[PDB]
Amino acid sequence: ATGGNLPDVASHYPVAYEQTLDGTVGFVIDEMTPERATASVEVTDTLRQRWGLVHGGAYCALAEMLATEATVAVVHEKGMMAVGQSNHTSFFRPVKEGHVRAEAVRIHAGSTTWFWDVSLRDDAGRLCAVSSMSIAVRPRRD
Amino acid sequence: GGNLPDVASHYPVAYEQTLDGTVGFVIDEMTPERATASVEVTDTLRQRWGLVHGGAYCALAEMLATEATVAVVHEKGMMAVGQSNHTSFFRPVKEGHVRAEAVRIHAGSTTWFWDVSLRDDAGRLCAVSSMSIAVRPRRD
Amino acid sequence: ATGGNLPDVASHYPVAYEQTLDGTVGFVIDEMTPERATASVEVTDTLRQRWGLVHGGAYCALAEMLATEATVAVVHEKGMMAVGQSNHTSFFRPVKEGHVRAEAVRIHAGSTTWFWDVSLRDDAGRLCAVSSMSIAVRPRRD
Amino acid sequence: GGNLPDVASHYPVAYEQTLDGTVGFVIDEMTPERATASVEVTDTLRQRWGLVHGGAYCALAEMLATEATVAVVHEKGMMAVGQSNHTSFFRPVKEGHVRAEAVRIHAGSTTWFWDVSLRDDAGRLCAVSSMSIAVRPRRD
Ligand SMILES: CC(C)(COP(=O)(O)OP(=O)(O)OC[C@H]1O[C@@H](n2cnc3c(N)ncnc32)[C@H](O)[C@@H]1OP(=O)(O)O)[C@@H](O)C(=O)NCCC(=O)NCCS
Ligand SMILES: CC(C)(COP(=O)(O)OP(=O)(O)OC[C@H]1O[C@@H](n2cnc3c(N)ncnc32)[C@H](O)[C@@H]1OP(=O)(O)O)[C@@H](O)C(=O)NCCC(=O)NCCS
Ligand SMILES: CC(C)(COP(=O)(O)OP(=O)(O)OC[C@H]1O[C@@H](n2cnc3c(N)ncnc32)[C@H](O)[C@@H]1OP(=O)(O)O)[C@@H](O)C(=O)NCCC(=O)NCCS
Ligand SMILES: CC(C)(COP(=O)(O)OP(=O)(O)OC[C@H]1O[C@@H](n2cnc3c(N)ncnc32)[C@H](O)[C@@H]1OP(=O)(O)O)[C@@H](O)C(=O)NCCC(=O)NCCS
Repeated sequence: ATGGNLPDVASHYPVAYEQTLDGTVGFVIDEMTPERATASVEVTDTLRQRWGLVHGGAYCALAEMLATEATVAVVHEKGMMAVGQSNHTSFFRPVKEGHVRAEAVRIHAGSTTWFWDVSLRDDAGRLCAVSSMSIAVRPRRD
Repeated sequence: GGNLPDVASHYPVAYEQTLDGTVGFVIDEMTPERATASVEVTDTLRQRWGLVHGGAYCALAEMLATEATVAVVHEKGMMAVGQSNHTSFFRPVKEGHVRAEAVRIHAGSTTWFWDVSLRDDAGRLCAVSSMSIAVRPRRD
Repeated sequence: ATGGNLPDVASHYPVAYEQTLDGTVGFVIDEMTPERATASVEVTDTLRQRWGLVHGGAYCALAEMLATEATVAVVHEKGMMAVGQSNHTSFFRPVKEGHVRAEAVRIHAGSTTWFWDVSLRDDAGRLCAVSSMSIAVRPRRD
Repeated sequence: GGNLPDVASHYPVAYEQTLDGTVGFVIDEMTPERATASVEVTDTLRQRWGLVHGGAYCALAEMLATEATVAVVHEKGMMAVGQSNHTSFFRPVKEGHVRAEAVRIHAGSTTWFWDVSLRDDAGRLCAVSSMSIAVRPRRD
């Protein structure tokens, strides 16, 4: 993938970017390293709930994809697969418009689990939400 | 629309435009202590790898738990928003449906807590979410 | 062990009950099955914080030991080891005195992780706290 | 005693009797945005298997995050208590010490959030705890 700028670790993918939830809501990966990665999204109605605010699930999802793909970037080539195992997001301040910018910092890279701390900020740079992401790492069945 | 609680005359975002309406979440039952919702698995719900996005489960539970709280407190001059969402993934979903069930466990003055269960078409437990909802007096 | 009524899965243990944190604070396992287990403790100062209430960590620990030992009861004999991997405890109502009674219900038993929902109640039966416990299961290095 | 914040003239439980004093927790630094504490590993801190009890890490973070909040809000007529404690375990501790560092990430009117890091004598990250503290007006 390179539409959302997801790590290109494979020749083909089951689902194309524009068709996934990520593509649908417009998540885009910016920087991506083994210990740190970034992504953002422009707020539109698609990202909000009926009350006009960025949906709680929006932050969870951004954090989810980011931490997970960040792990994938390293282990895919190592014959492993990585999937979110636990996602704990806490909401500090709501976002009504602009963007949401996420920064994932790796804190632990075990053999079966990697852990990332994700920060989600608004356009003013305020900390609106955080997510503790736990990623299971395993060998691809395929 | 998604059958969310009708508590106000106007909503800033129409269902079909919201994240919920975009992925297709629908509320089935709704009582003060328990609520259910579901969605058909489509690609809008998946990640590039073909599985239901972890964030989808998160979003389902979030809306369900929050909306079930709103259903009660709105009429009381209060607002409800998610404050914490902890989702744990036990088994992946490739296709079909995702069904959630929210069971209220605590209803405090400032916080409501709900245990949400997300099952696949076989009835298997695919994920869980502990939803913590902040309850506060509505702002003018 | 049988002092705190922990599962006797081994001939010997590195640390004796009365000397562990559990023995020290007085945790006692009541019922114990593959899908469900119970334990309680009598509140004393040892369980409280300076302000007179049951220490937040007290609930976390009870839940921790219970879920973990409950898993141990099944897999030890299977050559695995089990350790807490994640413990998420939420506090609803404080306890000043009496007991804390915990009930762990198994919700997921995977090959690498088991998950238990723990309820912690007071003497009136009120729900004072809950803990989501995630237990890693692995083969004993030894 | 454990060097907890001296904010009141009387405390219902003396340090040495509390859970904290029993296992040996001690506050080292304390500022509004950051605090540290530590404990010597002894058997009172371990489980039957010889490792530091998961609950010990939980307890350390709990007290640290809560007490660092109290340090500020008490004098303001408020009370602080843990509302959520999520501890994740990365590497076990058999002996030595456990050192915690709490970094304040959010300070709201009703909720303060702290990221706590628990390291072993080698400085390795053994566990983390996300502490959510409820802040409320003190009761008469
Ligand atoms: C995280 C996880 C791998 C942990 O493994 P576990 O707790 O020990 O559970 P199990 O290993 O017993 O297997 C549970 C299911 O996980 C999936 N799974 C496990 N290992 C897998 C692997 N190496 N490759 C693909 N799928 C795998 C399987 O569908 C499996 O069921 P089955 O093999 O009996 O058909 C597993 O719980 C899981 O896949 N949860 C789903 C994660 C998810 O859906 N996040 C959102 C999508 S990325
Ligand atoms: C965090 C908390 C204050 C949130 O309040 P809430 O969810 O809105 O719930 P409520 O305000 O309805 O009150 C629930 C109970 O919390 C306690 N509580 C709430 N606000 C309080 C305050 N300002 N002062 C003292 N106790 C308070 C009371 O015991 C109350 O029961 P009561 O109203 O019958 O006296 C509450 O859930 C709580 O106290 N949980 C226990 C915290 C704990 O034990 N942490 C470990 C020890 S610090
Ligand atoms: C949960 C856990 C096993 C997951 O494994 P992981 O994330 O993939 O990390 P790793 O497997 O790379 O190994 C991390 C450390 O775990 C311990 N560990 C892992 N597998 C183990 C096993 N089968 N037996 C004993 N210890 C083991 C080791 O001390 C290891 O370090 P080392 O082998 O390099 O000396 C691991 O993170 C852990 O043990 N955390 C500590 C759990 C804890 O202390 N809870 C409280 C005490 S019960
Ligand atoms: C949960 C929450 C209300 C707790 O309040 P808190 O921790 O004590 O923080 P504060 O009261 O100091 O306020 C922080 C921000 O929350 C919002 N907020 C707090 N109370 C509010 C209320 N009664 N009505 C509307 N917004 C409120 C405001 O945007 C506020 O910023 P402001 O005071 O400059 O206007 C707050 O952290 C929050 O709103 N988090 C975002 C919730 C969210 O986005 N969930 C997903 C969408 S529902």
